[PDB]
Amino acid sequence: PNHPLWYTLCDRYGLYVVDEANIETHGMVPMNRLTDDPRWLPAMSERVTRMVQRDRNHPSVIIWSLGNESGHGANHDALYRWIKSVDPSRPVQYEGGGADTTATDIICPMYARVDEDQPFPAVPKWSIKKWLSLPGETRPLILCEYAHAMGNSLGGFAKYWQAFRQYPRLQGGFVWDWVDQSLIKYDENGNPWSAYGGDFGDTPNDRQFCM
Amino acid sequence: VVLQRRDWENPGVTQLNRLAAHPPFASWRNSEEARTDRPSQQLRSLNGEWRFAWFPAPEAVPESWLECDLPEADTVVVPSNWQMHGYDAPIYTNVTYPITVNPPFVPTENPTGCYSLTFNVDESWLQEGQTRIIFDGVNSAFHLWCNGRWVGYGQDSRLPSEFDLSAFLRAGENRLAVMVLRWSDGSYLEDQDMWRMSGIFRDVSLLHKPTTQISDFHVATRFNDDFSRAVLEAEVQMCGELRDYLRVTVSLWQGETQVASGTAPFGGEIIDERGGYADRVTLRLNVENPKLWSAEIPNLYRAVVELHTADGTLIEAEACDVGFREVRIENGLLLLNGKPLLIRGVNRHEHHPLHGQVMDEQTMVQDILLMKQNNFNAVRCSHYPNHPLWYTLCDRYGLYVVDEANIETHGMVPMNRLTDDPRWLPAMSERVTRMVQRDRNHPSVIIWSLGNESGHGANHDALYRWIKSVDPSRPVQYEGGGADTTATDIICPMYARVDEDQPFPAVPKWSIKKWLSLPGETRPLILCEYAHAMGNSLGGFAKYWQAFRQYPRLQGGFVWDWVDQSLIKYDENGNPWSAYGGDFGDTPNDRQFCMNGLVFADRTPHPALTEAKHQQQFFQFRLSGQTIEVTSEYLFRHSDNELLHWMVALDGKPLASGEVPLDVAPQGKQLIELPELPQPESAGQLWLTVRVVQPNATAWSEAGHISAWQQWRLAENLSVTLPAASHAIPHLTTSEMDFCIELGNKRWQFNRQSGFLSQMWIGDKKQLLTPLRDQFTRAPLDNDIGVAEATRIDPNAWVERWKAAGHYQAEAALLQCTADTLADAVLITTAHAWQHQGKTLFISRKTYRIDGSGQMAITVDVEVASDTPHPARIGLNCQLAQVAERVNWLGLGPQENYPDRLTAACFDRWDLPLSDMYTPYVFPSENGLRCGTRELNYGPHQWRGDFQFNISRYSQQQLMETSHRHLLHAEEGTWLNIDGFHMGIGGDDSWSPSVSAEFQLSAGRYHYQLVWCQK
Amino acid sequence: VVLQRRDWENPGVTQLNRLAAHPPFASWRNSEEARTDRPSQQLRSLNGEWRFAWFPAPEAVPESWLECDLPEADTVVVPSNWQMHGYDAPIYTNVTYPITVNPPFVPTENPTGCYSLTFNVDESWLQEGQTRIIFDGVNSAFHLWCNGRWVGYGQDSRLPSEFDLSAFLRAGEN
Ligand SMILES: O=C1O[C@H](CO)[C@H](O)[C@H](O)[C@H]1O
Ligand SMILES: [Mg+2]
Ligand SMILES: [Mg+2]
Ligand SMILES: [Mg+2]
Ligand SMILES: [Mg+2]
Ligand code: NA
Ligand code: NA
Ligand code: NA
Ligand code: NA
Ligand code: NA
Ligand code: NA
Repeated sequence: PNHPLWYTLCDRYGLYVVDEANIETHGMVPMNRLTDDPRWLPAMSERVTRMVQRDRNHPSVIIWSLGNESGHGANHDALYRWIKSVDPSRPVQYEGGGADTTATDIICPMYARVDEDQPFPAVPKWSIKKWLSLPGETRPLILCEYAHAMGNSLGGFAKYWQAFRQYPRLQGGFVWDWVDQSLIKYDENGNPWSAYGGDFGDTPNDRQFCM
Repeated sequence: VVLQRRDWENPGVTQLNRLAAHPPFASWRNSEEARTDRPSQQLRSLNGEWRFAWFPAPEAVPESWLECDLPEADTVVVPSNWQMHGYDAPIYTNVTYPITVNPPFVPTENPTGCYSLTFNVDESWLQEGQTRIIFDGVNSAFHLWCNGRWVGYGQDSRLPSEFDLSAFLRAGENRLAVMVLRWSDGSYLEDQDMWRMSGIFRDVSLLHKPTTQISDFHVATRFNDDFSRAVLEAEVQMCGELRDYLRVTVSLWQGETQVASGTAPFGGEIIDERGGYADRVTLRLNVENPKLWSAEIPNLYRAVVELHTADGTLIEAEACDVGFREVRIENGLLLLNGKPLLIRGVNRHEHHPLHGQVMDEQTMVQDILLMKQNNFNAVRCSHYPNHPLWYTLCDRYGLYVVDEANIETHGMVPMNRLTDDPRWLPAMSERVTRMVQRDRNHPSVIIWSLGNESGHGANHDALYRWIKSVDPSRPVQYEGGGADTTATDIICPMYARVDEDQPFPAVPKWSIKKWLSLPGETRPLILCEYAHAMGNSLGGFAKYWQAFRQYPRLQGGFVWDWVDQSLIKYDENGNPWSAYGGDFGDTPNDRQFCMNGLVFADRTPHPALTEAKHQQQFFQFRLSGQTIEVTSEYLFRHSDNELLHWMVALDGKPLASGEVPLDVAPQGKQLIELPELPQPESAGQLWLTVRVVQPNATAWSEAGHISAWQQWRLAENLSVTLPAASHAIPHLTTSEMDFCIELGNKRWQFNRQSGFLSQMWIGDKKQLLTPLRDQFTRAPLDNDIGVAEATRIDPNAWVERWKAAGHYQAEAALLQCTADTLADAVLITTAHAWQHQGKTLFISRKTYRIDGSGQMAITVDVEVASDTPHPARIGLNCQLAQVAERVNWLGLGPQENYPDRLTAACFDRWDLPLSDMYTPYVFPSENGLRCGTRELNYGPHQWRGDFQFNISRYSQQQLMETSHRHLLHAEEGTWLNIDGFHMGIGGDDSWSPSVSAEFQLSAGRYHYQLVWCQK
Repeated sequence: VVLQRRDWENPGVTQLNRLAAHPPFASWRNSEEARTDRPSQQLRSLNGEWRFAWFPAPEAVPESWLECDLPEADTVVVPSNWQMHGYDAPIYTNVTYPITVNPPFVPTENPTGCYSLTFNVDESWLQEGQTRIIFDGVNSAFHLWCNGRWVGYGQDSRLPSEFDLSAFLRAGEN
């Protein structure tokens, strides 16, 4: 959840908002180790419930999200259902555990390609055009993340938009991401420079992947 | 720290340092011992003699108790509820919380139970591995100290709390200190309609496990379409150091025969982008033609889970019983192994009249046997997870179980105040999740329940979904918020009636037949509670069963309930008596509303049990001519322990009998042709009685067990022959005060002031202590009283309406009293009016005809004002001077039966001791009635007609004036109530009018006739 | 008690004495100001200069700090991240946790920021009603004291934690 003013500004300027719970357990092995554990259901619940209690009157918020990169656990299903019961006015999405689980109203993959399948075991990223028409699938598809804008990037961005326009159920996506997470440091002369991972003696680190 | 944090007034803290929940463990170190389910040396019972001190609050607990035994402490047996040892009072309240409703706070005065044990721990237990303590049941919260050092905290009175003691214990003597709080924030989730007690009331144990251990295992069975093939899937989780040489073997056993086995190293399949569970393994075993588990045939296998090294050294083994069965809902029907269930259920609390809420195997087995013997196949754990042994017994004996979370918030306003609150989601979640974690491997558990009477909140929906995700093998039900919410797979109302709607705002109780077909509704309907068996009850039970059999999607229900929650107290002479709410000085309380059982607290049956047994029979009968058609309602078993016996009797006199083997497939039919019947020249009604008898003993029944019965009327021969012509004629004498009639040594006296038969003589012995008078009232049944809370009086209740109309105070006014002499008899004609405040309620017109054979023919015609509430009965009563040993009748029996509860009763000649004609309901009321009676014999007296009767040492007046059965005193002689007509007893619930219209005495004009003579 | 319970190494304790969550409040006492979304006198910002001291672990925090300003403390702007003031290093890691994966435990060396502020309250607030404090964002957990008395505890770095200060406030400087 963002600084409260963000939602006010989005209400007044006009932007659609996906409001997302502060739950990411990416470093766990496997990713759902905590989210499938009932001992962690109380801690997770508060991150979801208190967001909804805070932000439910904002028109700019059109979709709730259960968090990010926390696999798919039973706690996700429980909290999906909580939100659906408390606030029928907004769909609930969540990408974890393969982007199309029982914890999401929207097929919401990250970096699924337009035509090319990525058949990873357990959590495949199908071509977005293929994904829609998988046996029994009826849901809209909106990428929670796509077109990774790291440095000299956005190659093939036009491919997504052509597909988005041609396929009714391909309803767009969210670019990753808006702003370089660089920090300012100063050299011997006091002149500013842009710093990334590792530049503060921080180790282990992931270098420029923050930008 | 403990006192400062007040963890018992914080629903955010339900535990501190508590270990994860899991299925029952024993840490066997020998594979064979796991296979055979023999006691494990690694699982130590700490049950027995503990030290105990009571305190008014945790603030009153002395510090020295943490390190040293208190001299003022006593030595008591554990497990126990401290109320049962007399330390304070057990409280009976239904809805209203026993504490002020101020969540999450509890009273400053909070009864505290200080438990301690000094005990030895062996050397070997601390050299290696993990030693944990397990508290199966502590009511309602507790802190734990080991050797003076604080260990942890626990809540939820009905699930085990476990703590690691490895770093706390020492070789030699150790001391545990357990501070048990009666009230906690947990109490807000424990508002069940039952005795409010506290203490360490379930087992305490030590369990030693290796550091490298089996920490969890789940067993699933899936099938093909015709159940001829199965896969057993066993997920195994470990704790400790993962090593490449580690292996798990899961073996499956049918007795001594290994049917399947699989071995694998640790490492599950990839589940997401980060990989899989390195600390888990899933074994899949193929099983051909598995023996399937049901309540009908509880086939069990044994699964053994071995943690071992590659080279073959056993580290440890865990094990469970496995029942191969599938539970699913399909096309609106609850299916078991592909077949639609008919739930013959009962709700059962954990209650013992001496030990309170402490359970034992003997009581558990007694209950199961009595249940199965009375045609029950299912139990609901009202309203909490049970003692772990209960599930083992239900697995092995064969009962379908609804396992229910320990969540009830009935006293909240509104009911969902806590359950719709996300602050209470954590505490609720633990009560659901930890139950599923514990009980998921039991085949007997077929349905999960989210609790009871907590309204419908978003927390229910969240937890409904959690269970569906974690365990797809079992439907989830929950009744709160109108019985058909989004948090339930089954329409599961409580006390919804068969035909009658009860359209309460927001939470209506529709007719069950109507409920199924509401626009858009597709789910099965099984009542979580029905036919409230409080005192003289179960009227209309047959109506439910007729509906269940007719409607595919009406799949039965659970009766409320199994056993009266009465407690033993002792009088001045040390004699035990049955007590209820308020008898312990507990106030406020809800009196007798804790006694709703089909059986008494000591497991003696109430009469209603036989009605249940009859209606729940597994064989159905039809008669056409001389053909009996037997239909089996079993889904799986053939009738391979069943013989059908038949008998034809003429007014109780045996004329022909026989026996035929039953060979009926499940759901099949068998036709039995009756042989040529002799034609009785004597007058009277021929009756056919059939019974299904089990010739062979079983685990649950004796040889000769009767499981089903039915009766039909056959040919009747009406009497057209004249009675032997008399020549003696009775002699009438008229005085100012009396009409006197004499014949031989017999005298009849009619009081001319009252217009009643005031006395009869046989020789010099008077026959009456009170005159023969009309009676239109009964000592109110619990159903007539119609209260569920002691504070709430319902003006609509039958007793309130009868009282307000003046029924109990109505005075007989003489309208007519005349005497006439006939050619062979004397005729007395009488008329009376019963009035209240100038309103004529009833008019009774009678003739008494006394003929030369000494028979007194009584003809009664009654008018009942159409605007007065319908009377409880229309009959006569008198106090006979005689006490006699036996009561002999030709009518429905042998047990107590009422108009809306007489299907179990059979027409025959019955002979019982007098005391059996009284039913000792703990709260006294009208009782012991027998209907459809044509002849009654008692001492020198015989009554003939078509009537209902009761006979006993207790007057209706004494019964209505006495609150407890032990306070009843036998009156002089014998009170006889003989009714032409008696109102139904009802019982669809016990807190509103529940007698169906067809059983109300509403006709306005009634006719009955009796003959009184000397035998 | 605070150091003994280790609430920051227990997922069963995510808060102590925290008020219920709710939509944005301002408690306007004038309907027209509520309509036009004008500043409310009942909603006060405590943003600005606070006193701050950095410690390597919570065990290193002196008891004296509960009632007395540490002579070694600096004046800093709040809101802020203390890495941006240079007290310790910000860490950029993608997937791998910045701490050893050992739930629910965290490193013994756990950087601790000790913030304080002395402030006065309108006399009318001391007379009636309920004064609460609102922390819109504290990363990642915190205990709170008011006038040397423990108030409560909160977790989740991205939602407001709110506590009732009514029974803690005094006349003059708090
Ligand atoms: O509604 C109910 O009926 C019963 C009445 O005795 C008892 O209170 C049960 O616990 C409750 O579920
Ligand atoms: Mg608590
Ligand atoms: Mg209740
Ligand atoms: Mg019958
Ligand atoms: Mg914590
Ligand atoms: Na589109
Ligand atoms: Na990145
Ligand atoms: Na049915
Ligand atoms: Na009851
Ligand atoms: Na047979
Ligand atoms: Na009575």
